[PDB]
Amino acid sequence: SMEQVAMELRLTELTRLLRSVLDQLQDKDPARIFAQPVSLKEVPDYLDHIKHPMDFATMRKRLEAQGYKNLHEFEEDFDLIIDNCMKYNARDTVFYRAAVRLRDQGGVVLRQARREVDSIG
Repeated sequence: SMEQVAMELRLTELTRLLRSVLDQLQDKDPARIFAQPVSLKEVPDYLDHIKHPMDFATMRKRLEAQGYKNLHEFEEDFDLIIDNCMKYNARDTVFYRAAVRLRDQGGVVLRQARREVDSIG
C-alpha cells in the first residue's frame, strides 16, 4: 500500500536522525569505553551482574536494521549503556566516571532530538 510506504519513509527518516544522534553521543566517549560489548572472555561473570548488556556497536546494528520504532526505544538502549556501567563499576573508577560524563553530555543532545522528533513528526 501507499500508507505502508509512507510509514516506511517516516521510519527511514527517524533512522537518519537517530544515526546522527548516535554519532553525537558516541563523540562524548572519546576513550571508546562504550564502543563494544563487554567481553565475556575477559569478564566471565558479567552476565551474573548485568542482565541486559548494551554498547554502541550493538545499538548501531539495531539502528541499521531500522530496529528503533521511536526515540524512546533508542533512549532505552543508551540508558542501559550508562546504567549497566554505573552498577558493575565502583564510583572511583575510570569506567564509572566515563559513564557519568556521557550521561551528562548526552542529555543536551537527547533534549534537542526529542524536540526534532516531535517537530518533524
